Amino acid sequence: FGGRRAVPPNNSNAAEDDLPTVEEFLNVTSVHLFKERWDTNKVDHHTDKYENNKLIVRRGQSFYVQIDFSRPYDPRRDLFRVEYVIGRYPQENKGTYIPVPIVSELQSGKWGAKIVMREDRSVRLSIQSSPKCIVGKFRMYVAVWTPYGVLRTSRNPETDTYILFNPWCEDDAVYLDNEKEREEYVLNDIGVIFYGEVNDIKTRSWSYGQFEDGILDTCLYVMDRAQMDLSGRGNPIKVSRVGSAMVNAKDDEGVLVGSWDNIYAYGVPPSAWTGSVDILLEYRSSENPVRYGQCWVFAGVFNTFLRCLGIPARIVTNYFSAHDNDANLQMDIFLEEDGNVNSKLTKDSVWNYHCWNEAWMTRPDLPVGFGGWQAVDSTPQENSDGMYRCGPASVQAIKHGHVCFQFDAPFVFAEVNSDLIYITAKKDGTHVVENVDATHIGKLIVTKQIGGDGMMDITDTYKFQEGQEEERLALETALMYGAKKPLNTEGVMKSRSNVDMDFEVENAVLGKDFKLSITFRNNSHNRYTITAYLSANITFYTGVPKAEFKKETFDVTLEPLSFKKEAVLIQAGEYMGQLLEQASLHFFVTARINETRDVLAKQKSTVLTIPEIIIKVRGTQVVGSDMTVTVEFTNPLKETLRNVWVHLDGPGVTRPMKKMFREIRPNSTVQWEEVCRPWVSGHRKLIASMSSDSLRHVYGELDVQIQR
Amino acid sequence: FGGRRAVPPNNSNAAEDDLPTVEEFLNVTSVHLFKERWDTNKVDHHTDKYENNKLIVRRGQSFYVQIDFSRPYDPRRDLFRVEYVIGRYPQENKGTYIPVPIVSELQSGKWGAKIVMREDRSVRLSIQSSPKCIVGKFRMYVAVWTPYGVLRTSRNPETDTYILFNPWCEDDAVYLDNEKEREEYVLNDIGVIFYGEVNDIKTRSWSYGQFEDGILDTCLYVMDRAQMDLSGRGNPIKVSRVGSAMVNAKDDEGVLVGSWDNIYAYGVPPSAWTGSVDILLEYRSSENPVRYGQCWVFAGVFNTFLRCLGIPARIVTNYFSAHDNDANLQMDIFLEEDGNVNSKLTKDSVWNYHCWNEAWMTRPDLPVGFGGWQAVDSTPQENSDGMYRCGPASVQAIKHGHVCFQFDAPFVFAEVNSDLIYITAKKDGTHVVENVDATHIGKLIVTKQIGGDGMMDITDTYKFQEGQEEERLALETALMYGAKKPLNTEGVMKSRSNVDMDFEVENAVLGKDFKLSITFRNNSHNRYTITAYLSANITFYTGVPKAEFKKETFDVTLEPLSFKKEAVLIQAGEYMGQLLEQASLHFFVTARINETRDVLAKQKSTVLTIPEIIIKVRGTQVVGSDMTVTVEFTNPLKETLRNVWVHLDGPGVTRPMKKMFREIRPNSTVQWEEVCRPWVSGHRKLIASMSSDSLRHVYGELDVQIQRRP
Repeated sequence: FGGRRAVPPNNSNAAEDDLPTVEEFLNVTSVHLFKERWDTNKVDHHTDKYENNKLIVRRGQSFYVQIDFSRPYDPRRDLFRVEYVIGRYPQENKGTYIPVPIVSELQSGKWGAKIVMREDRSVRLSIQSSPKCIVGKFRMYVAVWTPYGVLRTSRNPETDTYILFNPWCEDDAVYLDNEKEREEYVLNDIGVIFYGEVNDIKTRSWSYGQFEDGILDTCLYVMDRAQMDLSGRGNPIKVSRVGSAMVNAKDDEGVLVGSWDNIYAYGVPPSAWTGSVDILLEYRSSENPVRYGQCWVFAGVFNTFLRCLGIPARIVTNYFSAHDNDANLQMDIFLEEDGNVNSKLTKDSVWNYHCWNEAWMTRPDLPVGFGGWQAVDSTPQENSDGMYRCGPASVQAIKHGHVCFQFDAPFVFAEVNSDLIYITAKKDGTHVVENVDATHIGKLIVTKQIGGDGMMDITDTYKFQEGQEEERLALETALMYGAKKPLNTEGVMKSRSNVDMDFEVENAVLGKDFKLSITFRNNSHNRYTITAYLSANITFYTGVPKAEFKKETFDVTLEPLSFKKEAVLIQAGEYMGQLLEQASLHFFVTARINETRDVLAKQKSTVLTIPEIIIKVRGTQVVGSDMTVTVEFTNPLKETLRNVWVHLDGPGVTRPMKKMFREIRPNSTVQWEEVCRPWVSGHRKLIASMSSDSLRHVYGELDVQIQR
Repeated sequence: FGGRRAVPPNNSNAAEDDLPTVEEFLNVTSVHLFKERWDTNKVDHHTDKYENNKLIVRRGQSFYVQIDFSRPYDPRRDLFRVEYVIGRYPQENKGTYIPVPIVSELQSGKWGAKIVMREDRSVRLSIQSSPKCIVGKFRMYVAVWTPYGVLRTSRNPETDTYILFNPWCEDDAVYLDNEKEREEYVLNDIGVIFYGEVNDIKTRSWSYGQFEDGILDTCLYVMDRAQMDLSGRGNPIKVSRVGSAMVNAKDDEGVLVGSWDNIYAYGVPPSAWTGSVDILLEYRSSENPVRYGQCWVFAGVFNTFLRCLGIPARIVTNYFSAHDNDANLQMDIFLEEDGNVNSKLTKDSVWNYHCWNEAWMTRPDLPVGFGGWQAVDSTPQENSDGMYRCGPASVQAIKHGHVCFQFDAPFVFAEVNSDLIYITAKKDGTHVVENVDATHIGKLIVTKQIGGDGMMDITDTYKFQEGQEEERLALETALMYGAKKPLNTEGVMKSRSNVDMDFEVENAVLGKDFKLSITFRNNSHNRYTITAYLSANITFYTGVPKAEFKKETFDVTLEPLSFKKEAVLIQAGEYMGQLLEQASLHFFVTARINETRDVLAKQKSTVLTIPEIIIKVRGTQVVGSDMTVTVEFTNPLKETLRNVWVHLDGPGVTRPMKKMFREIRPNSTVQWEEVCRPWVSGHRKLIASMSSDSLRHVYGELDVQIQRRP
């Protein structure tokens, strides 16, 4: 029936059919998967770290199982085979129903088994899985082909077996050829998210926690909620392409609700989150989108999803990101007739930093050469389909402008290759392009280094160094495939009468004043008069201004070779009042060389140094033994913070925790003593954060070393 | 009455027409090029080492010049421009006539001279060349505008200016972004060529000598000989493409005439050469192809040509090399039914090693992603054009199998990716495919390291690791574009009943004996019988055999789970009698599994270790001072060597020299002392070679540090 299709879609790893026990000789008393987390199997499969009771193993690699019989296995007349099935509608044709046959010799990526030793009643087999196997939780049944009918085992929940990707197996589409890379990109459950701005790069630890109790199952849960076809779950392109779309909630849909309002009335403010665990568990339990996440939060969660299933993944930060670009390689900045920054239209904003992920895999859907790191960005933005995550887009294709190859490459290409165009919004409704900035746009792309907590400059992966031939070509190539530069930048724009002008912003602290030094370097043998303008705005990290806080203006003169340094002083009581969550200010320093009428423009942004939370541990750093932990946060502002949430986190040390303090008087210090009883050995981190209805985006971490 | 085209073709850099001296009174008195080898132009341009009087500069980078006039330059009403010309038929629109406009600012990308200092009568200019400028020797003039026409300087050879490629300039196609690479790949005039065979890698020094007196000019003559269009000489692609085709003399036209017969009667044996200088110089003087070279020699000479012009280049040795393929990805080995190697037609051999060049350049003719190193092989072979050099083929396209992108890619692809196919030529005229060896060809690809004389493995730039997924798809895309697998290994080869046969081989020196150990190992729980055969040939380094010095047979019995090792001693008496120039030896060890009918084939090659020449310097190692050199050669044979020639070279230390010895008694020792007076200091190197009739391909090198003259 259902003229649509013979058997209904097999899309729930949770739905299960029960295979018939009896459609005759030999019957299995017991099956012995050599589970145990210190045992050969999990260990050799690099799955020993999952807090999981069932056997977890990796596709394309063998494992041992011992089947116990009612009487010696007799190789002459006795015949049996293992079965692996998934979904409510297996179909051997589709990979959901898999019969492992007892064979002589195991060969290249082909399901198979070998009696590796047989004794009184027990055969120890070495079963191998196919490197293209589907990823999920399978059911195992041992069948015996009696001449009358096949009689198989019963539904035994204790034999459920998970099969994950295997970055270690050379035939797996997700194979990382380096061990160091595999520990970092797959095995590490802690990571670092780089934020702030290029000149003042800040960092913060995040608990990926892929091995934490219940994550594996919820990742499977995610795909089910996505009705993801089971035969697709063994393909990296689709897992990631589908997973990435569930991360951000489209009303009731995905995992996290996005929010960039400095309030966060009904959820946990994005800045609060210490890791993924907290979020995924809440999702599963609630079966509803978690309240409030933002760009680096979406990447943190998605990175858990990839590393848990076994796909090599990493979080990347782009400095000065052209998100919401619609494939335009030009961001507009509108100027006033005189030269001041116009604000009627200057709605487009660059992000101080933007976080997206990179997943490792091959691309057999593309020419050979585009495999490796694929950029996937769960933070939606309009693409060909309409406001969705973007990618996988091959980084290597991004780099050379082959934006015609799939998964939204152009929208991820324009994020790191746009030109700033400064235009004059004249009177007669006309516009004139003054100057163009081709270098602000994707200054630094960074990711946590394999070594430890340092940053790693991966900029050259997405782009070539400026002025070199290829760079001009890559850009001109992307333009052939749909990327657009609408404002013809006719010919040249400026010359600056070779008047140079920069300006450093002394990185201050919350509440402190700081100076903003402006600099003109007259390189010519002439005298020029300049009317430079200063516009300082309070902005969200996305670059959306909340209000302009200081708008000074300078007449300055540069005689032939007159290098003249002008200086402003930003006053604490001036910004302190309207500051937003990340404490970033943005400045616009435009200018007009009155002689030639060369508008000069530069902009930068700065973040106010908010200070660390202090975590200190007293006690015995030994697994299974109490350890006391102290989080100490000192209210830096001279104002009282109210309803202060402090969060302690640490994979292997504690389940994420929260506590509240009604208030914290100005300049006061609070203390939180919490005992943790670890279960993981080695290098671990405690992670902390603080959020109050006033200030937030404060963190702290400590690397403790534990043993047994 | 010249209807083909209006202006004849401008194809010689050596030809010059004369520019009219007339068609106001600011006449130039003289011109000052700051072209002393210590001066700032040659030094800032990295052309300080170049035994050349004239100014040598590089595209896209400014250099200082100074003109003196008869009466002070008045900017308000004086007009003049420096002009640079090439060939007998210059033309502005064809970039062979360059009127340098006196700008007020150096425009990035175009020609323009900026006035730097003006101090009375003299104007000191800062001239800037276009990074896409034609490479060659231009003529310089100063034109002074006059209401009644144009006033121009006379022909002045003193001012002839050379413009070359610029690896240091970012707008240049030839731009290498790492200083140390620019050093190795461009300024280094000494190089090492790797040879022998995969697991006994021999090395020898080769003198590129790109800076020696006269080479630069010889390079320009190579292009004139080819009648290469001047407008095209600023193109690394066209340059290497045209340059490469002149190395192998296709009858009269060309630098070298290759010969591989081991006799080399009427010329110089290819193993005697010490570097390129000797060859290129012999070529211009005679104006005819130089007698005898083989692949590594072709690669050496062409390396000089490249580096000397300014295009980064390096020599690459490929290990088991499938030359002369026809874009075919399979190599035929013909068995008998017994298992013996049939030589009825098993005419295709894999070269022990093959040398080719790599030029660093951009590939604006292909999609972005194909710039970098491009292989160019001046050893002809049949491509779509018909028995020519192959390349430039981009090494990324190759590693990726994107072999549809220009400059003979499938042919270079196949040199490094062939499969060995063992086929049985059944007596009824039928053939069976027994075994297929996918990992023999292109085992290792090496090149001299950036640091010093070491070896660097560049294997993974040509291929992905044999075994992974990306390695398969590459191969399959190669098949989508012209590479072919004639035979179809029809789902079979499999594990030949689980019997691993292998054979290690030691390696002695000429005159010594050695032995082989064939190790058959039964990995199954069964008794097995095997009939093995050993074919032991004497080969030319290109695999071409001259004779089978030994033929064996064994019958073995492999009990369940066991090992077995047949050892065989090669008496130095069989091979010594008929060894070839490079002391190469090849072994085939085939073997049939009686019960399963499974065929096990394995082949390896061996070069015999030859004792080196010893070089000894004595005296003061200083620029200008005399230095005594000693070449000591020990005839490792038991016959009297007749007509022995010893060669000495060392760019910057000596012009290459050769000396003869009518004969040399058994095991004896012969020595030569030649005094040398270096003119270049720092780390130098002497290189020597010996060739006789009976023996050749023996070398020697010595690094020396010449301190400077106070």
